[PDB]
Amino acid sequence: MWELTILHTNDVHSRLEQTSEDSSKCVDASRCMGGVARLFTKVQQIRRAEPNVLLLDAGDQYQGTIWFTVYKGAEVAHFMNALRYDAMALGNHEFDNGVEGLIEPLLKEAKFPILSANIKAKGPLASQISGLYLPYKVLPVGDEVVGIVGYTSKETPFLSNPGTNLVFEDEITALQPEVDKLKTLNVNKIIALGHSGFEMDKLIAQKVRGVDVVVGGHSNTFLYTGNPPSKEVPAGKYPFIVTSDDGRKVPVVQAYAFGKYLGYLKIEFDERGNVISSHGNPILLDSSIPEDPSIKADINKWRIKLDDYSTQELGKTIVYLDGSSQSCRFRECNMGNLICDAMINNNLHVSMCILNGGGIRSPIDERNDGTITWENLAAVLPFGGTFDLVQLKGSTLKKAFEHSVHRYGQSTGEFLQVGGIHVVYDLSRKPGDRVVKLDVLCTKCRVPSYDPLKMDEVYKVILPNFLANGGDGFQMIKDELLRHDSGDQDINVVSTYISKMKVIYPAVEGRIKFSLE
Amino acid sequence: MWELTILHTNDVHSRLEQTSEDSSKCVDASRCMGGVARLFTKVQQIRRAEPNVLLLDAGDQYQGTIWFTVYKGAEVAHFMNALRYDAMALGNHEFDNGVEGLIEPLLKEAKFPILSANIKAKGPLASQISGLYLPYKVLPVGDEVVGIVGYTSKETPFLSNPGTNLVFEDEITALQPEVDKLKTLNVNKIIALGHSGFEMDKLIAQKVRGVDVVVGGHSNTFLYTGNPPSKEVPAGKYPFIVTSDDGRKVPVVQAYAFGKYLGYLKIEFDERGNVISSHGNPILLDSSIPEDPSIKADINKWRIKLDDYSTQELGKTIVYLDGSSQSCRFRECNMGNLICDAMINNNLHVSMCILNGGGIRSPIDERNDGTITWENLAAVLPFGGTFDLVQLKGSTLKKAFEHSVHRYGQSTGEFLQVGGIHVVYDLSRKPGDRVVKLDVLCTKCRVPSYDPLKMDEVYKVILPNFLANGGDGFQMIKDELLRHDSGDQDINVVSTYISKMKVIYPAVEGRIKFSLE
Ligand SMILES: Nc1nc(N)c2ncn([C@@H]3O[C@H](COP(=O)(O)CP(=O)(O)O)[C@@H](O)[C@H]3O)c2n1
Ligand SMILES: Nc1nc(N)c2ncn([C@@H]3O[C@H](COP(=O)(O)CP(=O)(O)O)[C@@H](O)[C@H]3O)c2n1
Ligand SMILES: [Zn+2]
Ligand SMILES: [Zn+2]
Ligand SMILES: [Zn+2]
Ligand SMILES: [Zn+2]
Repeated sequence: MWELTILHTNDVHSRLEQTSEDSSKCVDASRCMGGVARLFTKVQQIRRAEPNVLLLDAGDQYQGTIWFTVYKGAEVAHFMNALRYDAMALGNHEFDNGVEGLIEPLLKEAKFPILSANIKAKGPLASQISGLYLPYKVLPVGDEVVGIVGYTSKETPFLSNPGTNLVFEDEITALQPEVDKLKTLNVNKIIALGHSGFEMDKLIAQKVRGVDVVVGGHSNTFLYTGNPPSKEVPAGKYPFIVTSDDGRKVPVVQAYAFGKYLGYLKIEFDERGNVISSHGNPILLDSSIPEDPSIKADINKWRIKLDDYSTQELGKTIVYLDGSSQSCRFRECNMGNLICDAMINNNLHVSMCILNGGGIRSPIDERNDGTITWENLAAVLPFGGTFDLVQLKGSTLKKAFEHSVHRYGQSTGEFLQVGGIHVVYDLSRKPGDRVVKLDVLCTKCRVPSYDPLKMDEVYKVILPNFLANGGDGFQMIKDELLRHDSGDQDINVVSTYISKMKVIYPAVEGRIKFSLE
Repeated sequence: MWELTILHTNDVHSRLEQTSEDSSKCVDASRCMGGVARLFTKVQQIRRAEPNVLLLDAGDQYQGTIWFTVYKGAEVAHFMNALRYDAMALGNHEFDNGVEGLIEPLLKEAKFPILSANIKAKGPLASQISGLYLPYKVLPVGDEVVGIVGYTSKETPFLSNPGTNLVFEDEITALQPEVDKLKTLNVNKIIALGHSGFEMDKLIAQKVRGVDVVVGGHSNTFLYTGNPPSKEVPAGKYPFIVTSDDGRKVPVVQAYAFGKYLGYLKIEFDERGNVISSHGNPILLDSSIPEDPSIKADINKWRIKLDDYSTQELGKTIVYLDGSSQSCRFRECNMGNLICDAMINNNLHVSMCILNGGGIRSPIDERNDGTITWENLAAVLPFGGTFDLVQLKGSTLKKAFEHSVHRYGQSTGEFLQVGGIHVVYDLSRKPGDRVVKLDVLCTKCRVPSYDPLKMDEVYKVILPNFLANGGDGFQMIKDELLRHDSGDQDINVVSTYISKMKVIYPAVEGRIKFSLE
């Protein structure tokens, strides 16, 4: 009777300009995808056709490319406003530059509500931040109203830098009272829009009474009903139907990441706000959808300040630097090896390296005459961390390599890329006993060679400060390390190594392997 | 009744200054060995004690260090004359700089006979070279005379550059008539002094009638009776006794190489020149034997011209660069990998490398604050060849890798050191079927990885010109190659790569492996 068209995106990660098929920098414009200008054309095409439409963003617009390194969120605000988003949920990467880095660039400049019900501000901050983000928003859609209630990952204090003032409550505990409040105001059509991952989105649908639809992000999930249009493999059907505890069929959606797909769900409601049915599929923002001229011309104006990073050629590559999550979080990926070889070459003392696959966040292409610029490296290592030195026991590395594949097969970034280590896993074995072989490049030896790792011996390892501090559940490294020394800036390490090598050709050479039985 | 003390050396290879235990450049003088000054002290110590003494050299004084690169044989002559050698046999490395490079520096300036019965000069050369080298020499030792008859490897035309004018006959065919001639002149005490290897030395003793003793070289053989004094493992007892076809016990000797040992054999003869018995052992020229002051002061005068190569620091190494024959001809050695990584880095197109272990002729030490100079690299790659590019079929590389271990276990230089290749051998299998696995770094692929070698596919390989031309029995490469392009000078390739890397740490990382069963 009353149809609503929800449009949505998540984990856009500063991909304001059209990208390549792999979400890295665009070279061949004839086959490029995504970008805010192309997203605007589909959005308007839909707005003309459908009278009741909501554009919503389910978190992580911050951090990803040189755009955010330079504009620090002012670009997210300006272009999201230009596209006319109806609402947005806070994701963990909105806190990467502290609470000040979220407040000044985005919250003050955004012309649309920013939502998160489970973030409670306490102490001195509570007074300034009040009203700049809300737990919900009752938005008028035509003759009707739709309630939108936000949620952010409760893991944000560990994953980002939100500070001691913000308290991140359980998603389901904080959402139910805001939903019950919306229902008491006869707001019967209600959407849960947040950033906690597909598993938490599925629990929110199941447990939170009243929630009619769940838009979400954080897990880069791709759902699709039928034959998909690109290389992304669907995790389930679009929408993913969750039968609630109160027998209600609740649809759950996600639109992959990098602004490559525009999520699209048509929900058909009745008079009492019940969902009769729904259907849709994420729309591939490919070359067939033209970029809007007004937006593309405005992107080109903002691009001028970023071209000082695009000018300097750091080196050259005669191979595809596979810095994708589908390789780096599952197998040995040549980007992981390159970064580990630059890490080891930087300090040289130390021969071993361990790098989390989730820290490698973009590939680099070889087809632009193989050139590598600061802009390419700014997408691979956008966090600006440091490659620190740590002294570790053999049992601590064994425990780390066991953590590296404890929940293998979920696209989790804890999978380790290595240098100076030869590891062999057996996924048939139980979690905590999957490392069958682990040889390491000896230090106390005249001719280095790969000998078995000994539990009672001490080894020096160069790794990101994220891992040294316990990130990605690597609590054993933080607790059991014997020494920790702060290293150089991650981009400056790989940038120096590339200029030293001039031409690079990293390969997948058997540092990580998997056994049959 | 009449005792003769034969003293001898072989494969000295321009080690005029004292060396390290591994025969590379001397750093810690307190534990150094060999050198012409130290060799002179033992030689004179013996000459005082024994009245009937012969110092003889069984070939390969040419090529090995910066001394020969600069002085081109003038140093061999001057210092061999200073030590007062009684005779010398021509080895294949005496022909490395052509016949002119043997004539002018050495043959004309030597004050002792130079011998080789199996080299016959023909055409225009025969007239100039006549008399500058002899097939034999009847030397007066006290009241007696000893005949010395020479022999050079019949493989010299392939191993060196003696030119089309010199003909190299079979050792045994050319020696018998010169021995029979010496016997007709009642020369009953006769020594075979040559350069063909321990196997040919053993056949010369067995087959050539009349030869009482066989001094030799070419195989770097170490013989020793009892507990040896250093890291060299004896191939047999000193002397190695050969029972001849005519029931005569013939002793066979060799004194390792690099002037590290002074070979010493006491032969007790009767009145008719028959060998009653013999005994001895190679003397380790270690720190306990002092270097003669007069000679050391004369070495220091000649060293002044060589110090322009010792000044420039090319790079630095934090690992022992194992460029020894005991590793590089038997297993994967880190010097082989370094050279193959410099070869691949030079041309970069091409990802694979094959380098013969015999072409790596000296290690480099890490204890001199890790510094690497042109003098260090001049000992590893003294031949000044070129690393050429070749297009090869998969079956041609399979045949090459099968040749690499066809006669494994004889310290032959045909063993291949590789880059961009992962090879696994099974020495239990028969010669020609010992390669069980052979993966290669793919070229026609976006992300290089190690995939099985395919017989019908074509691969590009960077290898020394020695191997491209069929050297070390690699006839299949010369015959079956599809393309061959001349590359850069070998020293200039590794010298450039070291300066690019600054600090290097090559390792033994599983490019070559051996299976159990
Ligand atoms: N090196 C390093 N430094 C950090 N500060 C950092 N923060 C997050 N990551 C990685 O990001 C991965 C998750 O990425 P994702 O699944 O695409 C979700 P989200 O990060 O976009 O919210 C984690 O598993 C970490 O490996 C870090 N990696
Ligand atoms: N690269 C390259 N270029 C060449 N021109 C050359 N000539 C000889 N060799 C190597 O030297 C090895 C033999 O060395 P050896 O046993 O110590 C006897 P000898 O060479 O001193 O007479 C061979 O097996 C070859 O690999 C070459 N290697
Ligand atoms: Zn994200
Ligand atoms: Zn996230
Ligand atoms: Zn030799
Ligand atoms: Zn020789």
